[PDB]
Amino acid sequence: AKRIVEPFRIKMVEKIRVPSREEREAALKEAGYNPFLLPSSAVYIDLLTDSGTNAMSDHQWAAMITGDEAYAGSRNYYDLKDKAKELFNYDYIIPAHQGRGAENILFPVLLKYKQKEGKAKNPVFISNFHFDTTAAHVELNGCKAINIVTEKAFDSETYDDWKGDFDIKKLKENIAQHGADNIVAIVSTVTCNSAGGQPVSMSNLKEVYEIAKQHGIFVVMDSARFCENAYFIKARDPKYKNATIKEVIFDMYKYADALTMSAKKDPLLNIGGLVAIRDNEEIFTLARQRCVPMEGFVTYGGLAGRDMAAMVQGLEEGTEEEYLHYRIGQVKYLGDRLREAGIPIQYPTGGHAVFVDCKKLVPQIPGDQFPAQAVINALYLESGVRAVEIGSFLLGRDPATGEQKHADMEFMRLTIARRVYTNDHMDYIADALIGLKEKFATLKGLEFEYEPPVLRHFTARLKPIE
Amino acid sequence: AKRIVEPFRIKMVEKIRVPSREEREAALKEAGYNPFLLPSSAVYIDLLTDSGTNAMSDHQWAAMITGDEAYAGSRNYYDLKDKAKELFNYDYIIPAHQGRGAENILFPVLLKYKQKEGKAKNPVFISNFHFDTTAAHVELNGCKAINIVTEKAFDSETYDDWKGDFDIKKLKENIAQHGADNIVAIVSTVTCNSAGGQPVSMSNLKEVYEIAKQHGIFVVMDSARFCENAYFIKARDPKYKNATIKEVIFDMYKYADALTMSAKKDPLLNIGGLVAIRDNEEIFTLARQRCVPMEGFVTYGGLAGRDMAAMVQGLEEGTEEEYLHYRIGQVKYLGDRLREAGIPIQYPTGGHAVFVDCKKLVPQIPGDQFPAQAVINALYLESGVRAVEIGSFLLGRDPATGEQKHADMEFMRLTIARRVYTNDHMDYIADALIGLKEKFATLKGLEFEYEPPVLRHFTARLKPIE
Amino acid sequence: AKRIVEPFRIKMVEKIRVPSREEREAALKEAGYNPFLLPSSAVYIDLLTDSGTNAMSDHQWAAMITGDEAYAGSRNYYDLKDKAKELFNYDYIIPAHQGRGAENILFPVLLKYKQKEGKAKNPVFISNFHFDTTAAHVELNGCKAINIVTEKAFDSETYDDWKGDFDIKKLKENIAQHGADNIVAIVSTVTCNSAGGQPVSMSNLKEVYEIAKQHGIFVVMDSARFCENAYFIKARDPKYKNATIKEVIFDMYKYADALTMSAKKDPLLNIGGLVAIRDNEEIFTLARQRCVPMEGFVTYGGLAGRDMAAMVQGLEEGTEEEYLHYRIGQVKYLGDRLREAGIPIQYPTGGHAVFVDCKKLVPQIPGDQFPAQAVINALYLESGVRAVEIGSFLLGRDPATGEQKHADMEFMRLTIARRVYTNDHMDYIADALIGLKEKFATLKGLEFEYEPPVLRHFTARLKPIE
Amino acid sequence: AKRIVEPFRIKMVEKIRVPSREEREAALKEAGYNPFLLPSSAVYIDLLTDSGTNAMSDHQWAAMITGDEAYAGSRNYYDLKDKAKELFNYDYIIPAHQGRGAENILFPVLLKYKQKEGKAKNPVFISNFHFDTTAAHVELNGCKAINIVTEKAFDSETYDDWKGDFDIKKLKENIAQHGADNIVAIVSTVTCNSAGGQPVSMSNLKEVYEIAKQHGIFVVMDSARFCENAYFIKARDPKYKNATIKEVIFDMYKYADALTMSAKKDPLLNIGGLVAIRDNEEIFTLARQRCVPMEGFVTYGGLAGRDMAAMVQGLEEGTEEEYLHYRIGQVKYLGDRLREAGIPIQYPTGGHAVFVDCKKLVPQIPGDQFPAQAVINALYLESGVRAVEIGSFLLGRDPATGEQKHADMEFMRLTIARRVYTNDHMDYIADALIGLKEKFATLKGLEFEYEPPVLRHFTARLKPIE
Ligand SMILES: CC1=C(O)/C(=C\N=C(/C[C@@]2(O)C(=O)Nc3ccccc32)C(=O)O)C(COP(=O)(O)O)=CN1
Ligand SMILES: CC1=C(O)/C(=C\N=C(/C[C@@]2(O)C(=O)Nc3ccccc32)C(=O)O)C(COP(=O)(O)O)=CN1
Ligand SMILES: CC1=C(O)/C(=C\N=C(/C[C@@]2(O)C(=O)Nc3ccccc32)C(=O)O)C(COP(=O)(O)O)=CN1
Ligand SMILES: CC1=C(O)/C(=C\N=C(/C[C@@]2(O)C(=O)Nc3ccccc32)C(=O)O)C(COP(=O)(O)O)=CN1
Ligand SMILES: [K+]
Ligand SMILES: [K+]
Ligand SMILES: [K+]
Ligand SMILES: [K+]
Repeated sequence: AKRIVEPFRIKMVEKIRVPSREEREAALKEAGYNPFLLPSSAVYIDLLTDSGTNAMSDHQWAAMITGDEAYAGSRNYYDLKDKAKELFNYDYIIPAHQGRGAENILFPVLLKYKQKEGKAKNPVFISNFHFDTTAAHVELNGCKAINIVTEKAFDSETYDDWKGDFDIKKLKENIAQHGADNIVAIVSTVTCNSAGGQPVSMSNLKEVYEIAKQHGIFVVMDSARFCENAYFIKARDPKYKNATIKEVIFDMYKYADALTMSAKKDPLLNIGGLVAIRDNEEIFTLARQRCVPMEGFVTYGGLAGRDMAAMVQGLEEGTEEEYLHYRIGQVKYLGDRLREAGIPIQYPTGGHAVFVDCKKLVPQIPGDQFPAQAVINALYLESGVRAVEIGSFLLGRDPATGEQKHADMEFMRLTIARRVYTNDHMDYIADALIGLKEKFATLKGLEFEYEPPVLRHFTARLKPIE
Repeated sequence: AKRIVEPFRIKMVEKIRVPSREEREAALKEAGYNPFLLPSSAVYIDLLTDSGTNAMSDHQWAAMITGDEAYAGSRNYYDLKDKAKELFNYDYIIPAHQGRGAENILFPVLLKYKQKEGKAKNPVFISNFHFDTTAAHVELNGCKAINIVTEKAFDSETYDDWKGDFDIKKLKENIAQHGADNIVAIVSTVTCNSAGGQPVSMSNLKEVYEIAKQHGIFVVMDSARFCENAYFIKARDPKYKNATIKEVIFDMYKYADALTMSAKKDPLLNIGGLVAIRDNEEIFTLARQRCVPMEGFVTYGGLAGRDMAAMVQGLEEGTEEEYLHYRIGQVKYLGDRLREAGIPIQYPTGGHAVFVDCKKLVPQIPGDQFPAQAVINALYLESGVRAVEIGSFLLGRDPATGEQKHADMEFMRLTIARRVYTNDHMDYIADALIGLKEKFATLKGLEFEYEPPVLRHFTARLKPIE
Repeated sequence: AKRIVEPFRIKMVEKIRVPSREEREAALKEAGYNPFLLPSSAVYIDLLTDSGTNAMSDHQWAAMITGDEAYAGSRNYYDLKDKAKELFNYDYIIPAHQGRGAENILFPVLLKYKQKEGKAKNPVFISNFHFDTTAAHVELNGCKAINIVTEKAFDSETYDDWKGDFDIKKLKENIAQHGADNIVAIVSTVTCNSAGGQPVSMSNLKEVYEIAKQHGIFVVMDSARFCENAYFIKARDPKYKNATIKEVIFDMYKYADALTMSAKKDPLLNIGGLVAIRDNEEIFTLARQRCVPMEGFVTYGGLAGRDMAAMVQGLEEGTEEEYLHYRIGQVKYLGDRLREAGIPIQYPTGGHAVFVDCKKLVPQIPGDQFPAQAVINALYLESGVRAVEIGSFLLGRDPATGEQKHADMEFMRLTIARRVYTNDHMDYIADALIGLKEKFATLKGLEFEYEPPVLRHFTARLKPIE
Repeated sequence: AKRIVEPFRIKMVEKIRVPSREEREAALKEAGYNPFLLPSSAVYIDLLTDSGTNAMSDHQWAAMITGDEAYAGSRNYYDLKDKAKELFNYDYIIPAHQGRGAENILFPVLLKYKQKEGKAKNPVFISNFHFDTTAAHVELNGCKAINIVTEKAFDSETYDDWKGDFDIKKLKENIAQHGADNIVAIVSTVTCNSAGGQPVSMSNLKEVYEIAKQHGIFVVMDSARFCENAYFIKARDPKYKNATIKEVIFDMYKYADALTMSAKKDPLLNIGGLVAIRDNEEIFTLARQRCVPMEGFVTYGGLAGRDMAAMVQGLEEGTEEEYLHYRIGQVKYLGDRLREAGIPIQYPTGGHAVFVDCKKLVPQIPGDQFPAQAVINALYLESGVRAVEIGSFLLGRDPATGEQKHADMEFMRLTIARRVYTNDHMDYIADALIGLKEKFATLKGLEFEYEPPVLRHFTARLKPIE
């Protein structure tokens, strides 16, 4: 395992503490064995998400201080519009308060646009993988969320350069089965969070856009982690070995028509989202009409002006190759430390997190009893580290069936916030999980005490099966 | 006209400038003669809204700096929960990214809950007045937005203590005509923004709640400007003459079952909203379930932790009577200067803005030609001051009939942000509008070039009728 | 009295509070009848000084948080160096923690340089007027501080354009009485703080520099309030009517060899000082060697990097004419309010304060009993406003005689911080002093209880004479 | 080598870059071969000092935002006075702008206080080791700075618990040779910066103070790194095995009569100093009288109010044992890395820096040619890391004879700012120095091209002896 040095130094700190063992068992029982319902004071190292937990730079905080809080026509809206034209070559922007606000603006608009000519009678969205809020909005509007990631992603131990690729054969077959008139949009998620933060090659993005253009289908790039995807393209595609990250990004977005971005990820923010549209003014105008009731006025979209200002600076900082090398290198370090102790992970590691394969760690727990969540409650009670489940729990139920959606992967996600923790924090995380090696076969399983009908893993209360 | 000194001193300033005459004219031509589409660099003193443009305290900024950005269980969430129990005596909270986000959480939940037993086939909301995003969410869910403000609000120059009161006769008549089973909720807006920021009395709120309780109708307090309402109750109600502001607030919220609040108004913020529920845990649970896909996890709701921290501090400062006396006194000063120079305004002034009655200022322009937007565009080209219209433009159209909603009031709103402008800024505003007295009769209305189907006045472009 | 509108708006506030009469009488008795020993919590509007109490912009705060805290070679040091070459055309800078730190760097070095040549056997400094720490440092190094302001500054109610001017006749007479070999340096104080913040004309600056260069006499421009001086030269000298503020400043500093600046005044800071030398690399090197033991390393000189960062931005903002017009106009507004009620002041008012002539207000109290302090303790006890004395109390004793220095002016200084208070605060201040007209003839002098031998007026405790 | 994890996480970052070898060589040549004259833009990792380069907490920044900037009686001044009563049991404080500002306040006052009644005719100060600026102020006031560190500090490789102790025998010898009447004060530097940041035992401080009280000698605690001293006492003295850090600090300061503190070190600040006095109100009053002309008014002392607020919070954080364990453990980690590779260091490592024994590393260079400054310049050209010399160069010359002061030590100080660099930065520094093994013997010393007479090493320009 190779440690990489920060291409920065620390300017401001916040204290963390280790709760006692007795505090963690009391708090986890009060939280219904769902770590989402734990207070942050009961958590030591928080690995629940990399969304909104990143450490900003001094330049970002300065941008916030001079941010323009005007209600209409803020100076930072025009800055954000210029930055999107620079990075993606897109001509239209609509800020949003975060990623699921961006999707709530754009996806209902695309569905109504597809219905203008009586089409979308049985509407579907096709993605390499819809993450949980993305699929939830697809389903909220009466559509089906179809995931066609390459089957290589389901083989954890088997290395592959692009475990986030669309299955091209499945794309053409889904287009054939449903019909181009039923596919409201194709959503390319970069990186593929559900596959393990695994990247999509430039050729896969290029071929998906060509097949979608052949059939007149709209393509949306889910751009939460597009810089980490761009970094992997430069690292693994020989064509881009000598290109800059901004050149990789600029070629990526030639293969989409619009983007929904959670700026709480690669732009290194605590809050923020973005819609951008390449050149379709009619879809832009319709998306603006929905932004107003749902998010806010079209030049702030539910964000304070200081946050747009921080987004303009974060969009720049998130593309710096030397930061990307350290960030993804750090995730790789935690992964190599866990692999060297024989703990199975999605190999190679992605950009933002290490995903532990809990199918292999605890095969006595059937997927419907959430094996990964068993390892999570175990890791927390042992160490004070809080992680999240990316498996049957998060996947929830089929809105049409009512039964469990089939899980091909049962991951425990060690999500790493950007510029927040050091490799010494990583050593605590790795050593903590490694210490449970003689206790995995003892882990039990979980059953619902209260289950929400949508996005159940966020607030469901669980009961141990013992 | 009585000037009231600031109960604070300035700690940080932000530069503003007067753009030239030819810059403003080109800008308004560029903005489709809609001030909303102007850039802030074309605006000198910005009176477009009191929402999100407030100036925070050093204590608020300090609270942001120690804000807890944790994804789940933020320390500042529990502070906000405690704060809402202190102010309102309400047991459950859900943060939202702003007011319309909070309405999107609760209003669809109340509609579904009311229909749980096959009832509410013709669902309606009843309010003294729904503001535009409030009525928009009522109508986006397929309900009718009924407004029954007191007739005394329609008599601008005639003083009345409570121009935001419900029409108790129209309330009982509407419960009879529609049936309690079709009334999803009664929404008490404090202060009544549409009537001119005019207050609702305690006994009016008390009687509406008791009427609703008799028929089992859920009551929501739209609480954007609830402190300004509490101040007026203390000033004008002899029952609360010797009571604290917080004692008045505690009583107000005995006459509701929940609130939706835009924290960008009286809590002195640049972003933020809040849902609070008194004691119905079932409504709270369903509202949580809708918060996750639309806004964020239930302990931040689309806000950074720093913004929840500011809200806890802002909720305290906004109740300070010394600040409230100065704030509402600054609004009263601006209106008195105009009223003394013969300019018709909603008398008495509201808490957050002076409302110039343009029907009596420009009688030549019919209501359907938006008489107040003529006065606003005239004021802007003259002084670099940008105002907003509250009349037929903002009312929009009846969604079922598709035609202009009848406007009883044609206001130009000079909206004053909290703790941002001095009384010398107020003198600049007043002198500008006074200098246009010889040109009012020459102004003409404006027709539509581009009209959105919902919330038109935000992005619509206008053609001045020559 | 004419109110001038702020060329900015408020971005952050700080709460102020009126202490009860009981709190003020107890506090002033506890403070030894010296308001300097009062706590800030016992003060309402603080008019003690305009030094270090100014409100910064959002740009200054933004500069601070990206400030470079490096011990040596901070990026902001070079920004500060370039700024002084832009503004003053000076080629060397040495930061200092504030004004008296800058004098301590340069004045002892000026004395040693003159002595290295066998001169300064009976050394003296000559100024239009040394302020108290300036005069104290000259005296601390064994020199006499001679003040030769124009006698027109002693006729307070008689208008004059340049009540800070040197007396060219006294300058020539002192050069002949002492000899150029005894004059260590001439210090030009702009604006002349002791004369009432009154300006020095360009031609007066030009004549003094030419007289000194004739005799090989080093000229230091004491520059705490150089921007306010530049404003008065543009306002009152026909040669500079169409010049910019920076063109006026650039000419001002052709008439000095160096400057000592308290940046806590016109550069709008809460801390900070500056030494800048025109082209004498020898004086620079000697001053660097004294900076190290007394202030810090030569590239920060007792300032954090963030404060040097705020100085680069504040230096620019301090020169802006629209700001200088409002600030100086606010001082005049307070003066005209007091004048219109018959209160005698140094007329015209200076750039940073209104100086109430207590020699004309309480003639029953002899100057040796500090009549201005009598008016001050009375104003504070009546209203919570804290002012400061500028007369025999501040003048102190002559080091040679040990007796009271002859005072030609007894002033109560109502010192106004920049961008902190509004004209409504000015109204409260004026109304408070006006309310004392009947009690002036009954006020009583003060006697020393404890008297420091240097700068007594800061920490001395006084007894009201019975 | 044992890595200790941070008891905090990163909240804000500042970018750092590695300059090209081309830039570095030009930068050092431009800087007269003195790294002090390097711009920070030519430095990668800056180990020049731990003074004022630390990283503050979010609580410290929040304290700055609400700092009270009042000129007299700032709320933060009283919080500081209370904090010093809490920590040290001292009744009087005077804030100072940094460490040498505190020395300039107190050392002249101690000299004049001792010279009452015509004694102290040959004044001396005695310390375990006066640091450079401390000895400079002793000598600037015409005194001798006698340094009597224990002989065990001169054996770098041989471990000792208390290498900063006073040589008690030499203290008694110097009291007899000079007489108790000529000793102005004994200065107890904790930790002993010159000995390598090495601690002073509690029994050493006790016996020094008791000996001083027998002779009526005043004792000043130089307190820049007093928390790091307090940690070592608890780590190494069995009597304080179960004591809190605050109990150790409270005991340490029973053995002084006053302190001079550079709050730029253990209080975790970027600027700030402090004088505190146990109970001598006469010294307090005399020291205040000097504070006013030299630093500023007594309640701020050349600091902004925000900086006093940060000091109140830093004085608490700097005592936290869990932070001290990490901080000193990190310095120890860098030392072990060097020691394991054969690099001679002062063993054991002290609190704030690794001191490399260059008397053993480059034996071919004599002390007159500054061997450590050749290793420093070589390390900078090799890697971009900037360190500082603590040997013959910093030692300077004897004021009485004018020749090089005899140096027992030739240290290259790798100085570690607090909470700024991760252990992966420590690895970079380590490998960079280890890679210079085959070049040490090849280096040669330096000679003066420009030498200042006071504190020469800050601004001297050197020439490499070829
Ligand atoms: C690819 C994509 C996302 O990964 C994505 C957000 N992912 C998150 C944040 C999140 O709350 C979530 O949504 N699900 C989930 C599951 C477990 C923990 C935390 C979370 C994440 O931690 O992986 C969004 C939504 O953006 P948004 O949060 O700004 O509204 C859209 N697209
Ligand atoms: C009583 C109530 C509100 O007054 C209210 C908001 N009022 C606003 C903000 C607003 O954008 C708007 O909505 N319409 C409108 C019309 C003209 C200018 C600006 C605006 C206002 O300035 O008048 C909300 C929604 O809150 P939200 O903005 O945080 O989402 C809910 N209830
Ligand atoms: C022309 C000039 C100055 O006016 C000046 C400072 N003036 C001050 C600040 C001051 O503390 C003071 O010194 N005396 C005094 C008397 C009453 C109240 C407050 C004060 C002021 O309020 O007028 C300096 C010193 O600079 P410094 O404060 O940064 O050290 C040098 N030159
Ligand atoms: C024990 C003690 C100190 O160590 C101490 C300061 N030490 C510093 C800062 C310093 O500039 C220095 O003075 N010499 C020196 C030598 C090399 C690099 C940097 C420096 C340090 O990095 O070691 C002070 C003075 O305090 P001050 O800096 O706030 O004025 C007093 N006592
Ligand atoms: K967050
Ligand atoms: K805003
Ligand atoms: K200050
Ligand atoms: K610093």
